[PDB]
Amino acid sequence: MLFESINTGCLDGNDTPWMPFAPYSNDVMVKYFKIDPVRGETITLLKAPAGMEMPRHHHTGTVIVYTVQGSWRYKEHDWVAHAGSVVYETASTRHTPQSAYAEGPDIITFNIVAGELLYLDDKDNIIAVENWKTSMDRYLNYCKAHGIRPKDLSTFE
Amino acid sequence: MLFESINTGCLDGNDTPWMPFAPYSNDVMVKYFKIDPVRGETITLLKAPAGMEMPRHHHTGTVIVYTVQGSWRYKEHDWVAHAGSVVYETASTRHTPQSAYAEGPDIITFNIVAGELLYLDDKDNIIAVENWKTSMDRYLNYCKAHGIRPKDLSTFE
Amino acid sequence: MLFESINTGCLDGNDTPWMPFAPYSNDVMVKYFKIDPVRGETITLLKAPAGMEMPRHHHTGTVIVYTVQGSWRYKEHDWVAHAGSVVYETASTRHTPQSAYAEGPDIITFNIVAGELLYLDDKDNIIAVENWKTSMDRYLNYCKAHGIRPKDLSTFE
Amino acid sequence: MLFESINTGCLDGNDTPWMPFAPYSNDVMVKYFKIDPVRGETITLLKAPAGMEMPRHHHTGTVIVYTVQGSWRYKEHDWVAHAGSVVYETASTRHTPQSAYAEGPDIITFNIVAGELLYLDDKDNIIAVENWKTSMDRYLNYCKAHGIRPKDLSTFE
Repeated sequence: MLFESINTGCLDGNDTPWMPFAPYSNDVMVKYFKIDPVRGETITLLKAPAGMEMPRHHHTGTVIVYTVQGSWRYKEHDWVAHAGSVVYETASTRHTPQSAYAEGPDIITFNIVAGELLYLDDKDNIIAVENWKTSMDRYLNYCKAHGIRPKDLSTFE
Repeated sequence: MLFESINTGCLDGNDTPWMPFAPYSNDVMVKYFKIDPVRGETITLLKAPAGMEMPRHHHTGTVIVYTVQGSWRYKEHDWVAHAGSVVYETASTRHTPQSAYAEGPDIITFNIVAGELLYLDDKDNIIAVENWKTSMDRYLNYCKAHGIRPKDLSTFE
Repeated sequence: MLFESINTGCLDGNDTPWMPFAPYSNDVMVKYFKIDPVRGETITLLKAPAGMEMPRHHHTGTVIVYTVQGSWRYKEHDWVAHAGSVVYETASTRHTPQSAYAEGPDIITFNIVAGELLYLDDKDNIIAVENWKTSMDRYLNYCKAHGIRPKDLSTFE
Repeated sequence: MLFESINTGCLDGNDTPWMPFAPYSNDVMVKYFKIDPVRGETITLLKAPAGMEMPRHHHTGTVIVYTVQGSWRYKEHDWVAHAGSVVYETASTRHTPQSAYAEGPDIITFNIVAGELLYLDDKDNIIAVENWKTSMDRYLNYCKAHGIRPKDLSTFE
């Protein structure tokens, strides 16, 4: 019976490792806090160095982004998200995230992503897909590669 | 200011038309009740004749299915959903819906779909995508084709 | 590890019992399909005889109501929900549901309720609260009272 | 037609004011980023000075808390949330938030609260309720009190 085990949890910053966004990039780091397989939701911190244009992605659900530090923007919009701002991406929209400056502080963002991230080509083809399964595979692959007993980010406990 | 206009609404069965799932099928009918563009959620009735195997789809979010009448199942699972049952599909999973019998009552289902439906080939390629945008395009295209003043399924009012 | 057990499930109409909405009413019946303790969501069928005014309730989240049969309405609104209609109640609103006629078919409704139902007095005081915990208590109390092995409505499997 | 206006938005830290959590406290500050009246969801930054025990509250939905700075905890749990941690509160649970130390850095937290916050007495009575309506009233009352043209936190645009 699952409800007997469900309760308010807390995962401290240094109880989940920072890890490279493999096999695509070694500079973009990610830290997984929650990976909900029922609704397909992930809660993460995402570190990225300055002056980096990232791939255009089509996202199926919503994305809440709180900028911890640094500045960034989408090539498709005329605004810049600074530290202390909140960006709310809506369903079935396309975005090309990138750094707001060629050099400066690294971009750290707290993200709550619902649904899958479908990465695209210039010719508009779907090349890669990131979801809770790919998030979990990466989290468990890094843990098993190192000597880290992995935590259950799937449950709410 | 949007909250001033937000309130509990009601769309009666004969205030939204039954329409073919164009341009793919003329036999599978759909009725749109809500098309949320923020979270990418649609509420619909979906009519389908007996003995029809539908395309395999990968779904990015959740799907709550209440069977109004008829019986159906997924080729990937060993159970059959009858009238009065509730099926709860979870994020990033693949399913091939089909009729539970070659002949009998038409399958009517009340569906609450969160996210996009990525239709696939036997070779596993993404061929078609259904989302709130494609749902809205179809709803507005049928209304404009006929003499129907379309309703705002985007707002909650 | 929870994600290893998460999958698309199906609960048939006669695999969850119809039960009175105890200890408040013996005429209003409820059937529980899902009782999510993480987000506080319940999926149910709710049967009610004609000509019955129910208590006014304040609801904290949303409610999607599909009318399977019968007709009903809220005293606070000028519309009537008939069979085949969809009603979408929005957050922090107050409603007094009641039958659209003094005599006629029993009202059966498919409901997806997110959050708690705070029942109120004429003097506007909170008297009763219905949530996933009270839903689960009732489901498990009826099952234990009878000889029914209860199902895990808490998990998505 | 609402979907025509829906798009990815961004509210910068200094485009929404820090304001006291009136009429209850002048020391606890709040900053509103989003106030969704459909699902009853609010996105906020919440500043609180060290060594402050806050009222016990029962919450109807979920709460995602990212600690920007400082340390805090719930009296009902044995863990402490530090800067860089993520706390996920689940539906229909009771918590007494408080500072992890009598003196030290002020507690700043990024919160995503779904549903209402029902504040309680020692005798367990519901005394106060905070929701999107009370959040909006406070946001609009402070703006009108000062010479601030208020932003539409209700829409996703």
